[PDB]
Amino acid sequence: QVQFKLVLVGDGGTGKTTFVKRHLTGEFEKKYVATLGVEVHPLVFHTNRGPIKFNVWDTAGQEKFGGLEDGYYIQAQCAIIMFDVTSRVTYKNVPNWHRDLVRVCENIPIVLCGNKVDIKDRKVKAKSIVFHRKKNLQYYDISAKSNYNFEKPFLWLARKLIGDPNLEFVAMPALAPPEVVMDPALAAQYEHDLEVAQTTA
Ligand SMILES: Nc1nc2c(ncn2[C@@H]2O[C@H](COP(=O)(O)OP(=O)(O)O)[C@@H](O)[C@H]2O)c(=O)[nH]1
Ligand SMILES: [Mg+2]
Repeated sequence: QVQFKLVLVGDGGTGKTTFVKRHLTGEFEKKYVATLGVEVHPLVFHTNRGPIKFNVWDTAGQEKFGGLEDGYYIQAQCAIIMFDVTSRVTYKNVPNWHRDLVRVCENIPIVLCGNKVDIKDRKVKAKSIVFHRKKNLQYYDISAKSNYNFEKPFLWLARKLIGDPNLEFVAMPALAPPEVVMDPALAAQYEHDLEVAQTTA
């Protein structure tokens, strides 16, 4: 099978568990591995070139108590580092998560996601999101509770791993129905503001 270990990391409380859980089959088929303090969710996605399975590793909360063991990171073939757009500290801690990860796994494709963009009161705006630039990471705004941009990180990663820049998803996996509305106007403003921030580089 055409699988990839994906490591999902970032501060406690940023929405990691909530985000992996959108993918309903992935949630139903998860596998808990107590030796490592993890739930591995098999998130299958279907591309114009067939299926790709991301085995997403979700913590059991130990990130609140400290850093993650070598256990968690080894063999990762990709990753998502998450922060909370309503907390500057969580963004401020991004560099530390990236450093812990690349320590074990040097040349991985990584996406950075700013979560909870459904919240009107946004603290970490596009202009302040610079970490990913010099590190060659993709960035996406995300709202786990509304599925907003759910696919984006996975689609960019599938492209890097398969080596097809044109890959697309032919159908979406069944997702948990949006629990909160993502205001369409905020989405439009934010996507552009990222594009405006990128041209100051
Ligand atoms: N509105 C909103 N709240 C969110 C979102 N993602 C997470 N939260 C809230 O953030 C808290 C932490 O979420 P959790 O998924 O357990 O995160 P984790 O500790 O990083 O794995 C809970 O109150 C979530 O419901 C999001 O997309 N929108
Ligand atoms: Mg969690």
